[PDB]
Amino acid sequence: DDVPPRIARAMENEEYWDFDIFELEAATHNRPLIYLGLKMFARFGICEFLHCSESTLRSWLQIIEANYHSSNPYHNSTHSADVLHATAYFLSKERIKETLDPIDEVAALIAATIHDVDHPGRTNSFLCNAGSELAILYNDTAVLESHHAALAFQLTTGDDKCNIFKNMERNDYRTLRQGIIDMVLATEMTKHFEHVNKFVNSINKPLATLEENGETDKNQEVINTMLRTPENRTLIKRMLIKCADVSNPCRPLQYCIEWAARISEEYFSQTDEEKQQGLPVVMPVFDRNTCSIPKSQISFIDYFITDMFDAWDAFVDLPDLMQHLDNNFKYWKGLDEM
Ligand SMILES: CC(C)Cn1c(=O)n(C)c(=O)c2nc[nH]c21
Ligand SMILES: [Mg+2]
Ligand SMILES: [Zn+2]
Repeated sequence: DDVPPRIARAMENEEYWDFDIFELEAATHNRPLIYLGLKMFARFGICEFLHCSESTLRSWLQIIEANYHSSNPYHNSTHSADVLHATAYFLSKERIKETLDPIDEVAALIAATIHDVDHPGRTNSFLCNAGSELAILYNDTAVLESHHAALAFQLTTGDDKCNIFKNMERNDYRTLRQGIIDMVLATEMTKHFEHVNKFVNSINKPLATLEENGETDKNQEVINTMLRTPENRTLIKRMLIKCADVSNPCRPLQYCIEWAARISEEYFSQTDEEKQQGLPVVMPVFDRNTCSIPKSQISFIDYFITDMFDAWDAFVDLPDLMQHLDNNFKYWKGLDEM
């Protein structure tokens, strides 16, 4: 409701892919998540679905945001707000609206918001090599992701004023909780190819086969019937959050560059600490004294981004993202100059 002018302007056209997330960051003084969250959640009528107070929502968003470390160059609440923005953009797509149920939407927007809560700016392999308490707690398995999901629920249901799930019927909540957990866990990168390949084999290939029969009468019905099964909506949701999570390369050039600087600095920090403690260095390439950020981005894009967005774009139709990805890939290439 009552929001300072500058912040109101910063939340300009959050519906467009081109969005100045850094101006929101500055305007909100490192509190972009509560502002974009409230607006996004309202535009999607989430409390009206969970039966919560716009006041209980604020308390929730506030506690989740506070548990994102501002000190992290990359994994701070701004990254979360950015992922939330990409998620809403995807949910707003015809293909997605025509495939997911409102409860999947709720799961996605919430998953995006909490997916990295309390991230320490270190990778899972680092926590394991160090014997960090979280690594011991989670038996060196999907350490951070399990933690984001768990801590999130502990903060939410641990206080009546934060519990945006308080007024839900056990069954509905139970299903929403499982969906949220599934999406957060799906962000662990070691499972990257498993998730993308399943999406390609169960969504893109079968759909191309049906779309060969043209776009006639019952044809479409057969298509919509197949895409809406619980199994497929799950694979679609996993793909959606994964793509929102690493969508930086598909953003306007200025933003793309900033995101690359932030994540790189976070990785360099870790490398300096690993060698300092004599711990095994996991990202030998990510050393601030040896690593070329543009070349690293190129490799990153070729390895994870290209094929994954290829598949996502074929299913949802995202020319804007693909054009940005091409332009940015060319920029990093153009910076060679040598
Ligand atoms: C290898 C990948 C899982 C981690 N990773 C990376 O290496 N670079 C360079 C990124 O920009 C990036 N953004 C998210 N994850 C990233
Ligand atoms: Mg994560
Ligand atoms: Zn993330």
